[PDB]
Amino acid sequence: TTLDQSKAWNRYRLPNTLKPDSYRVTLRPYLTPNDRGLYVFKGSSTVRFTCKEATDVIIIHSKKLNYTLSQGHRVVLRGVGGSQPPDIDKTELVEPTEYLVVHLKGSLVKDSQYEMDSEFEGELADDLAGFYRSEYMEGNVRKVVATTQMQAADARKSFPCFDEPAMKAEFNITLIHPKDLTALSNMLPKGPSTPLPEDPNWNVTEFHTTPKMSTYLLAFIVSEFDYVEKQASNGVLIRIWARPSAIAAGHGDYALNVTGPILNFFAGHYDTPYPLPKSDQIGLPDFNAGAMENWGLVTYRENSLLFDPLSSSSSNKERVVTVIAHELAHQWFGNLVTIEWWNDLWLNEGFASYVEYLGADYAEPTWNLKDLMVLNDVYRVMAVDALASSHPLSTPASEINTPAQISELFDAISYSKGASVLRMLSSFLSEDVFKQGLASYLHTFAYQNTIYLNLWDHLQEAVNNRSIQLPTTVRDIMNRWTLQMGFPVITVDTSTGTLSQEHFLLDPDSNVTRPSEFNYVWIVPITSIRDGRQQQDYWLIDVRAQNDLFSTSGNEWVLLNLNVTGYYRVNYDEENWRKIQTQLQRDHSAIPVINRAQIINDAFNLASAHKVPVTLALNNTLFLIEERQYMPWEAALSSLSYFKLMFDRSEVYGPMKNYLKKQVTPLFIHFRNNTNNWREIPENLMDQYSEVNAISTACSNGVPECEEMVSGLFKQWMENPNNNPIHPNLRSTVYCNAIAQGGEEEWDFAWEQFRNATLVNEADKLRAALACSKELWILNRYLSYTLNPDLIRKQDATSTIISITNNVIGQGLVWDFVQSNWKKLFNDYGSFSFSNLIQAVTRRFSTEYELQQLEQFKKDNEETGFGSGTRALEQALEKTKANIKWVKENKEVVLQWFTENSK
Ligand SMILES: *[C@@H]1O[C@H](CO)[C@@H](O[C@@H]2O[C@H](CO)[C@@H](O[C@@H]3O[C@H](CO[C@@H]4O[C@H](CO)[C@@H](O)[C@H](O)[C@@H]4O)[C@@H](O)[C@H](O[C@@H]4O[C@H](CO)[C@@H](O)[C@H](O)[C@@H]4O)[C@@H]3O)[C@H](O)[C@H]2NC(C)=O)[C@H](O)[C@H]1NC(C)=O
Ligand SMILES: *[C@@H]1O[C@H](CO)[C@@H](O[C@@H]2O[C@H](CO)[C@@H](O[C@@H]3O[C@H](CO[C@@H]4O[C@H](CO)[C@@H](O)[C@H](O)[C@@H]4O)[C@@H](O)[C@H](O)[C@@H]3O)[C@H](O)[C@H]2NC(C)=O)[C@H](O)[C@H]1NC(C)=O
Ligand SMILES: *[C@H]1O[C@H](CO)[C@@H](O[C@@H]2O[C@H](CO)[C@@H](O[C@@H]3O[C@H](CO[C@@H]4O[C@H](CO)[C@@H](O)[C@H](O)[C@@H]4O)[C@@H](O)[C@H](O)[C@@H]3O)[C@H](O)[C@H]2NC(C)=O)[C@H](O)[C@H]1NC(C)=O
Ligand SMILES: *[C@@H]1O[C@H](CO)[C@@H](O[C@@H]2O[C@H](CO)[C@@H](O[C@@H]3O[C@H](CO)[C@@H](O)[C@H](O)[C@@H]3O)[C@H](O)[C@H]2NC(C)=O)[C@H](O)[C@H]1NC(C)=O
Ligand SMILES: *[C@@H]1O[C@H](CO)[C@@H](O[C@@H]2O[C@H](CO)[C@@H](O)[C@H](O)[C@H]2NC(C)=O)[C@H](O)[C@H]1NC(C)=O
Ligand SMILES: *[C@@H]1O[C@H](CO)[C@@H](O[C@@H]2O[C@H](CO)[C@@H](O)[C@H](O)[C@H]2NC(C)=O)[C@H](O)[C@H]1NC(C)=O
Ligand SMILES: *[C@@H]1O[C@H](CO)[C@@H](O)[C@H](O)[C@H]1NC(C)=O
Ligand SMILES: *[C@@H]1O[C@H](CO)[C@@H](O)[C@H](O)[C@H]1NC(C)=O
Ligand SMILES: [Zn+2]
Repeated sequence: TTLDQSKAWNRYRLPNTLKPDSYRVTLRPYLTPNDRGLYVFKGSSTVRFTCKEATDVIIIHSKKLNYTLSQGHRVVLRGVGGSQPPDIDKTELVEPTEYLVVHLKGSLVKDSQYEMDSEFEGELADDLAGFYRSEYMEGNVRKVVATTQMQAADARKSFPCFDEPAMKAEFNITLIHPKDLTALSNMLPKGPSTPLPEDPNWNVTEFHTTPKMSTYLLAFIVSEFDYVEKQASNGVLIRIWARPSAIAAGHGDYALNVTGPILNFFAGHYDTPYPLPKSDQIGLPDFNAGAMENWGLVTYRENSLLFDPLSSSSSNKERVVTVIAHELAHQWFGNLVTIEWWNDLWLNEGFASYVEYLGADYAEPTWNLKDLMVLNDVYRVMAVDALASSHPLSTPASEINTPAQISELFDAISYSKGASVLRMLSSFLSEDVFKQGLASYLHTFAYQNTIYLNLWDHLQEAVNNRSIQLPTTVRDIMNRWTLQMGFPVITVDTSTGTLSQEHFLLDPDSNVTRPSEFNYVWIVPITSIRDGRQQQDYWLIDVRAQNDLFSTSGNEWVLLNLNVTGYYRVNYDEENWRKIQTQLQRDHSAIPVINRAQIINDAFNLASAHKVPVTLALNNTLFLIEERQYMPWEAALSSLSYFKLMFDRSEVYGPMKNYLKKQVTPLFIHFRNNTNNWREIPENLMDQYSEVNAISTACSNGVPECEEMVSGLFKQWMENPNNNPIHPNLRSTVYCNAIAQGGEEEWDFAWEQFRNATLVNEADKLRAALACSKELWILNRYLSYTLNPDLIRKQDATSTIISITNNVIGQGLVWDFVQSNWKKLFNDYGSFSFSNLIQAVTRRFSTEYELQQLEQFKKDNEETGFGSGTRALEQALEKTKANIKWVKENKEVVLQWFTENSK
């Protein structure tokens, strides 16, 4: 499986002998099939490169490209500035390393430039890689758009190139396309699209030269899309593309309104202007990758770019602002200054995942979006990073070579832990000094490439220049958070005022085998409060220490990690927990809203880790009966979802629902009178989210008044279908519960609304809600639909199946389905997420019978692998073993607790 490593063309990393300067690329997509039923694109290119060290071979990336021979060879070599290229000996293609290899009869000379001409063609496949095709239905008409996805190593699939991020170059892009179609790229066209002289049916669009940039950020799109535009004061043209009908109705308007302000924010937050003449953002009906930050032409999944104020919810709105903010952040951080190699992906994706909140907050200052990062990124990644199977943020460059190894880095660790760690960094340094660090870093390395130590250097300079006191260097502090996996749990003893830290692990029976330089002790910044008042900062530099900041006497209490800015969990002594609970009972508002969620989330997590009694966590939810903020409720609901997954098929679920029924009812009554009987929605975003959770928790836990009103609204809709009386914020929870309470009539109505849907946001809500039927035959019939591309789009297959197994009645149904035709499923679905299916179907597993079924599932499907889901299967087995143990230990205690507190 390994080729001769002594040969440069058998090594995954490019050699350092040749460095490109300028490319010219002409592409011509054919949007109709040929004789072999293949969509093909024709291409021609020229790469001008500099010989940095004398070499007798040209090694360049090439993937699935078929070359037209010219002058006897795959390629033609020319000189520039009087250089004399050697004759070509022969060319070959090396598939594993994805190289075009041009062997020369002599050596290129050092410092001299050369040009290589190539003429080729490739498949315009339905594969979402390189230059590919995307198909959607515009009514009964089948539309085809040629578009691109280069990240991380697929630029080489559209034209031959030195396809590594630090091989920056300039690109002259020309698109040959049908007459009535718009061509788009990174830069603006040099002029109006002109007819191809050989065939007026085609047009030629030549784009201006790009600045120095990485191949993975290139973009070519040919479509019949329309646009809304808006020109900013500083000259930057802002355009937004989508299907003509979607833009005609104004669904691109909101994205347009926020793009300007977001670009303005980043211009100031970075202290460098927007480096491009324009900003294109395009919404594609099909785009599994979510969004790609191509420089000047950012591609989005349609349902994340388009917005309809008459049917899209606030979450839909929040989705748009935050995603746009993320990708636009890359237009400086990532595109202007690019990573040296893929092992530093966490710095790029982590930074954008963090500042997406800052940008979006600028566009919508009334929302307080920044507060949501703790739930969305911090606690999300903490579930995965608290496992023995996690990995450090940073990876040695030499360990990331193959395309598969690169793809594995695009995970929750890189994004969410990357964001969390950087937010913590911007916290213990002043944000102002963090900004100052950013500014110099950007200016210094513009149009170039960096490793993460470069950013550390510039931040360190800002620290010295601003005279910010730290326990040690920025480098040494951050090493604790990048070189080793996981995060600490800080246990506080408020009697002695001593702090203690250790590697936090969700599984009490975990087996960490990955060694660490520091042996899992961190240098950690501690912000804290006492009786609502914030104290002086502290630095924990050892396993254990003492300070009077964490000592208490009498009725006073303390709390660590203000607003959860630090990437760690906190535990307290029994005495301190009691005072905090008493504070929550007396006046919970005295504790920051984020920290109220912390108290709950940490407690439930520490409970699973055998660090607090499970009854403690449950006690930390008692105050929720008078809690009206969204965040603390959401945190408890998220943690109790595990309890639901463990107990919703047992005797425990009864008292559990009765408890949640007791806690949420006053909140439900409140919103009922607050919104004046659901006539209005709150003006504050959090309150809007809070109301939705209240209604959602009320109905699923059996409060009568909620059940009556959701089915009442839905029947009212069934009578006025073209006049949906249900506010968008409430649609998912109302559709679902009404479908659950009703039967065939409701389901068929919802199904027809889904089939006729012209708004993707609405169709997504219907798809999920349809899985809420309590009729087994209906769910069974729905299951058969999920594999039919005419009924359910393949990109929505897994999620629709997943939504079905979320239903208790669908659990055994889907699990039987997975066991029955896995062999047919692994063959006849590509990009079907077996990983998510395996995880979703095994979440409920808590018995020895389920484990043995899963153990047999693995054995029965040995010779036919599990592919991308192979890893999820091993984690499901370990999780199942953990669940069996947890259930047998907490079943009695939890049943008793829910019973006592349901009265
Ligand atoms: C991708 O696209 C870029 C941008 O268009 C191309 O770069 C251009 O390439 C042109 C063709 O070689 C260049 O034209 C030449 O410019 C020479 C002057 O060079 C200076 O360039 C700097 C900027 O780098 C300016 O500040 C100076 O003011 C000058 O413009 C001329 O001397 C040269 O002379 C011509 O030679 C031709 C040869 O046939 C004669 O026919 C003609 O009569 C005339 O004597 C010529 O005009 C151009 O400078 C250059 N533009 C820039 C800004 O770099 C890349 O070549 C493209 N890449 C690929 C691989 O195709
Ligand atoms: C650049 O060159 C590469 C390498 O040659 C091309 O890749 C090749 O693509 C073809 C599809 O056109 C693959 O062919 C196979 O097709 C069968 C199914 O179709 C079959 O058609 C033949 C007649 O040609 C019949 O005799 C058979 O009964 C059958 O109907 C399918 O079973 C295979 O899975 C495969 O798709 C071929 O495998 C593939 N070659 C390699 C080695 O990758 C590529 O198309 C070309 N690019 C362009 C732009 O044409
Ligand atoms: C969170 O921590 C625990 C969670 O359970 C709570 O402790 C509970 O506090 C109440 C306070 O009223 C205790 O009630 C007491 O119970 C005794 C009798 O003991 C009982 O005996 C029967 C058998 O006869 C057992 O089945 C019970 O388990 C219990 O041992 C009775 O005289 C009074 O009702 C007395 O108040 C309750 O026992 C206790 N739960 C436990 C430990 O089982 C705690 O309050 C809560 N903290 C909060 C509210 O924030
Ligand atoms: C995208 O941004 C545009 C531009 O701001 C928004 O359009 C504008 O929306 C406002 C608020 O509804 C409208 O204000 C109105 O002004 C009139 C006076 O002209 C006043 O009588 C009304 O009471 C109201 O306040 C304004 O007409 C409108 N401007 C344009 C260009 O039509 C739009 O709302 C934004 N779109 C989205 C979905 O965010
Ligand atoms: C492709 O080229 C043709 C010919 O230049 C363009 O057709 C012109 O389009 C403009 C704007 O719509 C019309 O006002 C002219 O009458 C057309 N010129 C003719 C008839 O020769 C066409 O616009 C180009 N396609 C694109 C991408 O717009
Ligand atoms: C902790 O986070 C809270 C938000 O959960 C912050 O409270 C906001 O602070 C900003 C400062 O500009 C005010 O404009 C907002 O009105 C506050 N929101 C609310 C609803 O209180 C708070 O600043 C943070 N505390 C610290 C010091 O870290
Ligand atoms: C940086 O700090 C130094 C003093 O430490 C001083 O020159 C001035 O305050 C700042 N200006 C720069 C960038 O030198
Ligand atoms: C969907 O739209 C078509 C075209 O108007 C119509 O015939 C059909 O009844 C619609 N389906 C329903 C029942 O919503
Ligand atoms: Zn990103």
